[PDB]
Formats: sequence, structure tokens, C-alpha cells
Amino acid sequence: DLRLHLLLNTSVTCNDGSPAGYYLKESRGSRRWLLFLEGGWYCFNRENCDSRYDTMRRLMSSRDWPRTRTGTGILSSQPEENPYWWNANMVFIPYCSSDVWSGASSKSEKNEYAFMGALIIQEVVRELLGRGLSGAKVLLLAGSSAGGTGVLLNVDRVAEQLEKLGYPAIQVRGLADSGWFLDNKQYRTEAIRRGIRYWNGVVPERCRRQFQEGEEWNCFFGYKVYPTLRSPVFVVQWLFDEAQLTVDNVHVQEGLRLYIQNLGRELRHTLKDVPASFAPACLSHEIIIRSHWTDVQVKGTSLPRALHCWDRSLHPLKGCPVHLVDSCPWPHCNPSCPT
Ligand SMILES: *[C@@H]1O[C@H](CO)[C@@H](O)[C@H](O)[C@H]1NC(C)=O
Ligand SMILES: COCC(=O)NCc1ccccc1
Repeated sequence: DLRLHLLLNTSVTCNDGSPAGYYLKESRGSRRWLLFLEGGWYCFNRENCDSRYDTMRRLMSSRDWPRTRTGTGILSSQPEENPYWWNANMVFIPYCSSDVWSGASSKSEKNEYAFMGALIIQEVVRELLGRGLSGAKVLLLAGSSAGGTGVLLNVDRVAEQLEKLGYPAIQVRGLADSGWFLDNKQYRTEAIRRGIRYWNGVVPERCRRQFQEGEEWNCFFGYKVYPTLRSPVFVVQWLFDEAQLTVDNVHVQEGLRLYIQNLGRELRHTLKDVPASFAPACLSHEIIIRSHWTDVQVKGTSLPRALHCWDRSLHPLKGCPVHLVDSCPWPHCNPSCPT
């Protein structure tokens, strides 16, 4: 069980002005810290944010949050469920900003909602230094779906924050799960372009300088922002991601068969020069905080093992690979896929 702490700085808020927060489970014999970013789509104007407030309010407010959460998957403390980092300090950061963790805008007389995702991450890091993070050797910023994209947008800013605060010894790294999307043609970019304006959204400096004003939406797409990042980032992405297919209007004849095969081929291509990655040929979405995340394998290697091999590489390894991308071209050609 991780225990809830609401942020002491009450100016850093969820969408409706209630305080943001984090769930923490300490491990005093450990200098590793795992900070996980929750996902859950987004909203990009007044009317669709109002709708989300009616029926997805826990993703916009802390007023109804429970006092504890069970750590599952990579956030579990039992070695049988989490062979990778079972002894680490565990942090779950709830997603209540609806902005893919990019916003820096307060609620005010001109703004009905606050979009403070990028500031929530910074404030969590600041307050955790007083609870033990000051002694860390590794800070792994992880996240799933919109939280996975959030890792790509924020990992270098976290590294810069700790440098300027006087902690150059803490190594900051990223783990982006199911947040690596393609801006491809549908089967039958605009919402993010509107979102960034609505949220006062922020993207990494080197990527923003390449694409410049009005084109910062490009930095939300993994294959475009990843080459600009300096921190080490491990990328987990199903080749046939269900959220990718949703936005592509895919719900089997030749036309659709070729569409699906070309989508897997394009995703595989964008990962060819990503040295730390895990990309199985499955139709699914998210994995790292699922209890059965130990089950899937690529070329005979599990995801917890690949992450362990990544740790060793950051001290090629014999029988310990870190780049694992399926080559077979159809969903569930890998027998280990989630049932
Ligand atoms: C609280 O957070 C806001 C927004 O990031 C910041 O401007 C302010 O300085 C913070 N206050 C303190 C006391 O850290
Ligand atoms: C589709 O997955 C749900 C989600 O939250 N996507 C965030 C995102 C939107 C646009 C570009 C990149 C990332």
C-alpha cells in the first residue's frame, strides 16, 4: 500500500483547483526511486472538459481520492510480481490535469480549469527531496499511455531541475510505456494543436527550438521528440496499440489487412535506432503496472529482464539484450501476447 500525500504547495492543483498529490511507499534500504505517471486521455476545450468532469471526475479532482493504493506490476514490492525493482521507493502520481502532463496554466477569472501537469511533476520532485530523494542514486520517471508521453515531455526537465538545485549525483532516466504514437493517415494532431493552446502546454526546449512557434504539437510524437532528449529513455510499445487503432478508426479483408501490416511495419521502423526498447507484436494497451506484466516475452526475454539488462548497460551484454522488437507482422504472432 502506498499512502496519499496532498501537495503542501496548494497553488499546484488539479483541473478544478483542488490540490494535486502523490502516493508514496518508502524503502529505507534503497537509493532507487520510481516515480510513475498515470494515464487517461485528455480534454482540449471547455465543452469536452465539462463532459469529462461529469463522468471522469477522479481524473480532474482530488476531492474523492482514497487514502491508499496498492502497488501493482512495477510498483509492487514483492519479488515474484516485480523481479526488476521490488526493493525501490515507490511513487504513484495521479493524473488530474487532463493535459498529457504538459500544462502550466492556473485557474483564474479567465480560465475555468487549471492545467498544471508539468508543474505537478516539478512540485512532487521538490517535496520528495525532503522525504529521502536527496540520497538517491537513480530516479526513474515512468508512465503509461498519456503518462508515457508525459515521460518523454518531462524527463529532461526533471534532470535539469535536480542539477540546478545542487544534486548532480542523482541519475535521471525515463521509462515510457504505450505513449509512442504515429501521426498517420486514418483508416476511415488537431486535438493536440488545440490542447496546447488551451493548456499553455510546454515541450522540451531542444525539440521546441527545432519545430518553433505554432508547431510544438510535433513534440508530442515519440519518433520526433526522442532524438532531442539527453536522458536515457527505455521505450515499451505494442506494435498494434489499441489506442493508436482507436484514433485510426479501426475496429478481415485485403484493405484492412494491408493497413494493419503497414502500421506494425512503420512502428517497427521508428524504433530501429532506439537502443533500449521492448515492442511485441500484440493488440493491447499499457503493461508496466499490470500484475501479469512478467508474462510477455520477445525473442525469449521478458520485460523485467530487459529492464534489468538496461540497468547493467548503464554502469553489449552477453545473453542480456536491451533492444527487443518483434519482426512478425500480425497481432498475436507472438505466442506470449496478453490473452
Ligand atoms: C508554489 O507553486 C507555484 C507554481 O509553480 C510557484 O510559483 C510558487 O513559488 C510555489 N510556492 C512555494 C512556496 O514554493
Ligand atoms: C491515444 O492514447 C491516449 C492518450 O492519452 N494520448 C495522448 C497523446 C495524444 C496525441 C499525441 C500523443 C499523445
